[PDB]
Amino acid sequence: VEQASDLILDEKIKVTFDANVAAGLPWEFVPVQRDIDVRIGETVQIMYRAKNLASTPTTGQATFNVTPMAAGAYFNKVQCFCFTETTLEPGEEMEMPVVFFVDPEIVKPVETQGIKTLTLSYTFYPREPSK
Repeated sequence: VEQASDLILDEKIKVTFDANVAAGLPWEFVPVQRDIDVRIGETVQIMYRAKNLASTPTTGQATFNVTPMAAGAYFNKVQCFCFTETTLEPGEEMEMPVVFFVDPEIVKPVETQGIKTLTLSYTFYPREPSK
C-alpha cells in the first residue's frame, strides 16, 4: 500500500538500480547508489537527480525494465500516474524522490525460486536535439 508492515520479515532483498543514460537524454542522470537493500517490503526513500546539459529543451520519458529477468511481476509499483522525469529546458535540475520495495511473493514460484535482486535497468535515451 506504498507501505509494507506485515510482509517485512527480516529477510534481505537486494535491488540493483542500473541507471543508464545515452545521447537521447543529455541530462546528468545520477544514480544515488547503484543498489539498495530492502527487507522484502522495507519502504525506503531513494531520490534521483537529472540536470539538463543541452542547449535547447529535451524530453525524458525514458524506458525502464524492473527485473533481473524472472521477476518483474513481483515488483511493487511497476508504474503510476505522474511520471517523475518529463521535460526540461537547457540547464535545469530535475530531482525527484523514488520509493521501492520488493514483494516477498517473489520467493514463491519456480519462476524465480532464488531470484531476489529486482534489477532496474533504466535506459535514459529518447531524443536529443544537439547538446
